[PDB]
Amino acid sequence: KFDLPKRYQGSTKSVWVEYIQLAAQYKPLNLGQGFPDYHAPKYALNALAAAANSPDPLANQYTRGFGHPRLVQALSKLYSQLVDRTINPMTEVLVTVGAYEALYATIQGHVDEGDEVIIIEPFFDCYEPMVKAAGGIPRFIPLKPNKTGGTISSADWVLDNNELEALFNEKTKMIIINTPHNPLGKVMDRAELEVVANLCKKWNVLCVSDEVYEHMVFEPFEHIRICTLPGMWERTITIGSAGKTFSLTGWKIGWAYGPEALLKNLQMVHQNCVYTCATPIQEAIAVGFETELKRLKSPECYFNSISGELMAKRDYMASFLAEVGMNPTVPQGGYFMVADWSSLDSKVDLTQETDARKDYRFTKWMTKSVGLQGIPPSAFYSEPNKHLGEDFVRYCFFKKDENLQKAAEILRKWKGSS
Amino acid sequence: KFDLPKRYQGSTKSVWVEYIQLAAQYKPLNLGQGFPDYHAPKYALNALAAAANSPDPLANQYTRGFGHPRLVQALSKLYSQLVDRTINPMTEVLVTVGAYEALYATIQGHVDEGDEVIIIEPFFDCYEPMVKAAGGIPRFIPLKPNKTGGTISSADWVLDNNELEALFNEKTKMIIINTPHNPLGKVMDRAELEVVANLCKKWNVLCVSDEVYEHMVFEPFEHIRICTLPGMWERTITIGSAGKTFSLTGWKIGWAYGPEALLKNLQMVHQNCVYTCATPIQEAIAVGFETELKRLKSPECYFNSISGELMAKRDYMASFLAEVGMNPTVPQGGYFMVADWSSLDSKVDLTQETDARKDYRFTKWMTKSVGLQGIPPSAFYSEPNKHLGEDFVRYCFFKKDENLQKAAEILRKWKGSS
Ligand SMILES: Cc1ncc(COP(=O)(O)O)c(CN)c1O
Ligand SMILES: Cc1ncc(COP(=O)(O)O)c(CN)c1O
Ligand SMILES: [Br-]
Ligand SMILES: [Br-]
Ligand SMILES: [Br-]
Ligand SMILES: [Br-]
Ligand SMILES: [Br-]
Repeated sequence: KFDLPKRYQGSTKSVWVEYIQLAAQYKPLNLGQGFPDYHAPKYALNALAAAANSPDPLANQYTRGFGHPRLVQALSKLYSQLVDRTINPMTEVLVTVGAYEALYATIQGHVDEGDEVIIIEPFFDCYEPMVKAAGGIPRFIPLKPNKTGGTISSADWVLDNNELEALFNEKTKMIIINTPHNPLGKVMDRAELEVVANLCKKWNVLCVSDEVYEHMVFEPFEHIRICTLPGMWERTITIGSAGKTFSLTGWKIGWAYGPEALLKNLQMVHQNCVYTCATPIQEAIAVGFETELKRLKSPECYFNSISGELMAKRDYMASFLAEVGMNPTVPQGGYFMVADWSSLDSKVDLTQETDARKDYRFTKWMTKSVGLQGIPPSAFYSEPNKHLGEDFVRYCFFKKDENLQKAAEILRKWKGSS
Repeated sequence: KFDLPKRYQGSTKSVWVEYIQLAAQYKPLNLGQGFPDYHAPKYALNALAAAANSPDPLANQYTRGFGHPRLVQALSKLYSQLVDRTINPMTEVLVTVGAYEALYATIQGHVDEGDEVIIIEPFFDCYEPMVKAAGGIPRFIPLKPNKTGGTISSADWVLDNNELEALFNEKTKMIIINTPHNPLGKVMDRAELEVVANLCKKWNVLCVSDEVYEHMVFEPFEHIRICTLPGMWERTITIGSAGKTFSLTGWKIGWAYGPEALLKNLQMVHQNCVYTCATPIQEAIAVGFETELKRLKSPECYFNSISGELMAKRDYMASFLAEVGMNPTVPQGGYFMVADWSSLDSKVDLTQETDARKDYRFTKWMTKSVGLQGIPPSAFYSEPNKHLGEDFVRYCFFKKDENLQKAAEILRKWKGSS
C-alpha cells in the first residue's frame, strides 16, 4: 500500500464510519444519526422538486460561483436584520458546500504553516484535522462541568478563564467558537462572548463563529452573535448551514458572512476547491428563506418553531436518561444531549477497545446488548484530554416521538421499571 | 497586510469568476461558459424531483461520506465493463463535488512540497493553482498545431515527445492528462497514450486522467482510457463528471476511480474538506446511470446520442467561423472549439499599447460591443507560454440551433457579408 497522502493526518478515526457500520450490523434504536428521522418542511422539499422540473433550462446548469444570486440576496436580507448591518450579498457572503466547506475555506484561507488556532473541547469533528492540514498548530481548551447543585445544564459547562487567557499570545491567528455548541448544546452568554471578544481584540486574532444551530436555542436563553460585539465585525467570520436551518442535512449547502477583506481569502480557496455549488438546491433554499422572510416574527416561522418542537423531545430524553441512572446535561440549544453514565463501567459488561476509551466501549456495548445507539464524546477531544469525555455519551433527540418512547422502554426494561 | 504563504497567492479571480460576471452584466449571447442552452435528459430531472418528493426521510439527509451507495454501485457497474475489470464500489471509487473537487482531492492527496507535476498546455485552468496550493512544482509542455494555416483538426495539435520525456525526472510525482481535451477537443490516440504511459512506468509517476468529456467523441475517433493500458491501472486515477455525462452542470457531482491504494489519499482529503455530497442529487444520478445501463448499446442511450447531437452543431460553427475569416480547429470530441482570429494577425488595423494579451481584450470587446461571448485561451497557459494562446478564442457550441444561427448572424453583420 501507499502511506501518507503527503504528511497528512489521515483522520480515518472518523467516528461516523465506525458507528454507521455498527448500526447497520445490529439495527438498534439509533440515537446517533445527527439528523431528523422524519420529514423536513414540505415547502422546502417542494421547492427542490420545482427546481428540478423548472421550465428554465438554466435552473440545472452552472450558477454564479461565490453563490447563487437568489440565495445570496435572501441570506443578506436575513442576516442584515440579525446583525443590524447591511451585508453586501456579493462581497460579504459566500455559499459553500455545507458549513463544512465554509470551515475548510476559512481555515485554509486564514491559517498558515505555523499559525496557532485555539480550539474549544469537545470540538466538532473537523476542527483539528483542518487546522493541521493548513499547517496550523491547534491549541486546546476543554469546557468542563460544575458538579454541584443537583440538576445540570449546558450553562454549567465552562472554560477556565485564566487558562484561556494564557493560551492567547501574539502567535494566535484564530479562535474557533461553536455557539450553540455541538454536542453540549451550550449557548454562550454575553459575558462568555465578551471574554473571547476581548482576547481577540487584545491579540489581533480572527474569530470564527460556527453558528449552525443558531435557530435552535430553547426559549429561556437567546442566541447572540459575536460579530455584533464592539470591534468584532472586522475580525469575525460566521458560518451557518441550510442543512441545519431547514433540517435538510443531505442538501449540504452552507455559508460564511463577514467583511469583504476576510471573505476574500475564503474566495480564493473556494474557487479552486469546488468552484461552485449545486444550482437547484441553492434555488430551493433561496425560496425557503424568502418564505420565512415574509413571516419572520410569526410563531409559524420555522426559525421560531423548531425550538418548541425539539424542547419537548429534549425534556423527554432528559427524563428517561435520569431515570436509568445517567446524569444528563440539559442543552440550552440544539438537538444533542450529553449524559454521564455511571452504570456498569468497565466491568463484566465492558470488554472491547479496552485499551481505547470507555465511552467507545459503553456505546458499542449498549448497541449490541440493549439495542440503543449513542456516540462517544471522547472522539471530540484531543488525545491528552480524552479522559474528560470517557464518562459521557452523546444522544440526538431529533427523532419521531414513537422512537423516543421505544428508547425509553428499552432503558426501562433494561433498568427495571420501578 | 499579513501573508498566506499556503501558496494561495494571486489568482484574485479565476477566468470564470470574472467572465461569469461579464455575462451577468452585459447579458450577451453566452458562448463562453460551457453548458447547454436547453433542457437535459428528462429521466434525470424527473429523478431529482422524485428524490425531493421521496417518502423515505433518509433521501434528503446525510449519506455515506465517500459516496451514496446507490451511485457508487452504478458507477462501479458502468466503469467495470468499460475498464474491463471489476472495480470495488466501496474502496476504488470516490464521489465528489464535481470533477472539480475530484481533481482537488487527487492533487492535494498526492502532491507534497517539492513534488513536480507535469501539465500539458493549454490546460483546464484549475490544474496549476491546485498543484501550487499543494506545494507542488508544475512543469508545462504546450500542444502546438502541425504547421497549420486555417481549418485543421485537433489531431494536428501535438506535443514534442523529446520535450515531454525531458520533463520526466526523479522529482516527477504526477502528470495530468485531459482527454477529450478542454479547450482543443483533442482525443489522444493509442500511440499518444502509450507515450505518456511508458514514461509513467519508467519514472514511477501517477497519471491523473481527466475524462469528463469521455462520452462526446465524434466519429471516426474513439475515447481510450489510459487506465486500461498494460500496467497503468495500478498508477492511474480517472475522473468523470455527472454535469458533463448527463448535461446537468448545475448538479456538481463527479467521481474518481482507481486502485484502492491511490484512492485512500483522496478519501482523506475529501473527508476533511466537505465530508459528503448532496444526497438527492446523487440518488438522481444513480437512477440516471441505472437507466442508461439497460440500453448501453442503443442509439437512444444518451452516452451514445450526445456526440451525434453535437456533431452537427460542431460542423455548423466551424463553417461560420471560417466564413467570417477565423481559422478554427475542428475538435475530435467535446463541445468546445478554438479558432485563430485574424483581424490584426497580419493587418496593422489594430494595435493595443495597453499590452495585456489580446485574446482577453478581443474577447471582452465582443461581449460588450457585439453581444457575443467567447473566452480567451491564454487563461489556459502558464505565464511564460500565454502568448501561445493570444491569437485564439474558445467558443461553446452546445446550444440550441436558433442561438447558433444567432451567433453566425451577429458575426456576418459584424464583418460584412455583402
Ligand atoms: C458545529 C457544526 N459545524 C458544522 C457542521 C456542518 O454543516 P454542513 O452539514 O452544512 O456541512 C455541523 C453538522 N452537523 C456541525 O454540527
Ligand atoms: C477539463 C475539465 N475538467 C473538470 C471540469 C469541472 O467539472 P465539474 O463541473 O464536474 O466540477 C471541467 C468543467 N467545465 C472541465 O472542462
Ligand atoms: Br409546509
Ligand atoms: Br423553546
Ligand atoms: Br434565539
Ligand atoms: Br458522432
Ligand atoms: Br496494473
